[PDB]
Amino acid sequence: RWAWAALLLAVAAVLTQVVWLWLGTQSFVFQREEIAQLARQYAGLDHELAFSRLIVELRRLHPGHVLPDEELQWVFVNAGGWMGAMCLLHASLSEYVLLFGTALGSRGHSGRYWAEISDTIISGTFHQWREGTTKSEVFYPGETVVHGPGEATAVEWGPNTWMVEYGRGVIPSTLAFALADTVFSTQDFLTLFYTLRSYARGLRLELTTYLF
Amino acid sequence: GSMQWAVGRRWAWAALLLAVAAVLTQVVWLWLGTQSFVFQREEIAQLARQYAGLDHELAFSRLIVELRRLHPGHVLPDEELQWVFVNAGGWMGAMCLLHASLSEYVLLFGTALGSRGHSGRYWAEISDTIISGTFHQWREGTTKSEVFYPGETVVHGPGEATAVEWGPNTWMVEYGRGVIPSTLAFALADTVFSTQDFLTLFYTLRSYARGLRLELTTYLF
Amino acid sequence: QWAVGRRWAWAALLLAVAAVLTQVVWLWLGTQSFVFQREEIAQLARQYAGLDHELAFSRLIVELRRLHPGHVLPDEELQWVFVNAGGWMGAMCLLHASLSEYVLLFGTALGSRGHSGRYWAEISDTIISGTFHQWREGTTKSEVFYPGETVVHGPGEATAVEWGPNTWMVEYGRGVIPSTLAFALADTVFSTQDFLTLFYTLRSYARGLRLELTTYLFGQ
Ligand SMILES: O=C(CCCN1CCC(O)(c2ccc(Cl)cc2)CC1)c1ccc(F)cc1
Ligand SMILES: O=C(CCCN1CCC(O)(c2ccc(Cl)cc2)CC1)c1ccc(F)cc1
Ligand SMILES: O=C(CCCN1CCC(O)(c2ccc(Cl)cc2)CC1)c1ccc(F)cc1
Repeated sequence: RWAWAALLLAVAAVLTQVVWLWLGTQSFVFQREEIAQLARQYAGLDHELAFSRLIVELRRLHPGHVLPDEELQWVFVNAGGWMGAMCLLHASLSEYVLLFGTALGSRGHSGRYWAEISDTIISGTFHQWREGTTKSEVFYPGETVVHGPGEATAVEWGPNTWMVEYGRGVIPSTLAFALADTVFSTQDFLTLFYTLRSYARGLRLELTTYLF
Repeated sequence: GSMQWAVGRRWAWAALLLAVAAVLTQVVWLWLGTQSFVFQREEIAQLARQYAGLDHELAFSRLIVELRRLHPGHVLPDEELQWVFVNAGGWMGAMCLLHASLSEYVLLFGTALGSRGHSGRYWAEISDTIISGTFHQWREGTTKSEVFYPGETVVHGPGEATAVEWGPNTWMVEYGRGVIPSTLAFALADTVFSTQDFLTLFYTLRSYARGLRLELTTYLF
Repeated sequence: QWAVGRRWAWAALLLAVAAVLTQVVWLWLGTQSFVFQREEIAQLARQYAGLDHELAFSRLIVELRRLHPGHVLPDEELQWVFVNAGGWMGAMCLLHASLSEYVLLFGTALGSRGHSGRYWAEISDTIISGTFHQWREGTTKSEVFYPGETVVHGPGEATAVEWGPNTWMVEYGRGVIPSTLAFALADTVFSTQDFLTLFYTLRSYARGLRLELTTYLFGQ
């Protein structure tokens, strides 16, 4: 039975080599500049119509990578002491696209992610206070603010602020932050389930499109 | 030779046991049909809408007086009235509990600084009648918010979730019907995981205990 | 010579340990010394309020190092680190920290609101710039504080605090400092999950403790 462990580790090594080669040779569906430009073109419109136009355009530019209307749902998000709402359009293990915002405004922690985030503002204001600094910057509709991996900032969204977000990195690690206040502050298990279901629907779509 | 009108005593005993079993299992159900709420659903709102024109101090005092006059033995006395902090859903305010049962509660809530956060999903229906200030509500699934001013009442259905914002110096009365302990579970989340203010935990639990003691001593006398 | 009961000598040793512990606690309270006076940090920081908060912080650090050498962290150990607690978020820079005392620069460029925290310690805060809204427990009114003023937070008191944009202050705290650090990391653990900030805060406290120990044993 000593060779059974050798066979198990051999199969495991070949499988891990497959996984490594696949993770290495994977391309990305979206480009940061693509999402940024699509969101900047629609910043002048009201956020409802801008969301609609951007979703239609994303669907026509990358078919099979945008959730259908039957699976689009606004879901609240409580994290880092702030509260907003998001609608997920695309979600994989390495990429995500969503619409985020708040009609009341909010303030809190940006989150320390293993990913690169890009928020292009459709309406409102985005105040960012970078770590180690004593001043804050402000971003207005049409501008794009980037969150590098391992960075943490303080964030402040003014009333009626809405943006398009494109994240790229270790996506399953970000759920730990985005659901922290849902577990320990709001105890909103229904919203937790809705978020997990949106993520799973995005994964399902990506898998079926990759398999055809 | 047995008369067809007689009844065996053991069968009669067992049949009376079955009869009391059925009668008890039937009248236990009617307890959920004879449910009596101490306050009407819109009574608290129509009561507080009258004192909205005054400052919150005098308004609270006169409303407490009138509520004691209307429902004697159902409002906590001046000895047990206490302002305690409430940290929940990422917002912070203060409450003063006037009535508390396992299915109903009434309190004076508000904030002198303003706050924002998550309303919470309760197994209960909440009603907030504004005495002073502003109340901003952002319902789930929408991308817009509504504002409520003194005199108006905001109704929060069971299972609903909204984002909320209280401006500076907002004060309201509040009435709630449903599983009150489940809502107390939410009202103490940030007190445990954010503020660590165990004295506030003790204060809120003591207010609830005083309300329950008053509701039980009124039922017995 | 005679014997003592199994419960007799037990209660006798209980009383002996009680006497020893009580008199030792009293002896420790008698020998308690504080590096900074109760109103020293506030008086010193009020002199720099109104200036640019950067210039004020630099001059205050220089002055504190001049007045108490060996009790202020060196430049290579000063670091701005975020703090998330009671629903509010800001940034701190620790200048002095032991088991009984601490001195820091606190503030936020965005403003925040939350729970002050209930401590076993007396905490004074002298505003360098910005605004400080306070709401005391049991009241329905709030008091505003402007630069130059000092807000005192007594042991066991709990208030609702609000900092306006670009609010910066100097803070001196005296009491059970570990119990205040416990509150200082609540949201960092259960809300932000920023383990790097947790490490930074604990490392700053450890550096303050190390400096205090070295100066106590070797005299700065
Ligand atoms: O919703 C999220 C979490 C992103 C929050 N999202 C990132 C950080 C943010 O706070 C930010 C701060 C500073 C900067 Cl510079 C840029 C972005 C904006 C909001 C999510 C995560 C996983 C998932 F499957 C679905 C949704
Ligand atoms: O703390 C509470 C619950 C009331 C919170 N109180 C109601 C919900 C609230 O979040 C709300 C938001 C929006 C709307 Cl529309 C209505 C109500 C505002 C604060 C409590 C009170 C007494 C008790 F024994 C146990 C718990
Ligand atoms: O404990 C802390 C974090 C200070 C937060 N610090 C708490 C009190 C504060 O929140 C406050 C509230 C109300 C009032 Cl009135 C005044 C001050 C201000 C900020 C610490 C930091 C470094 C260290 F090495 C040891 C301990």
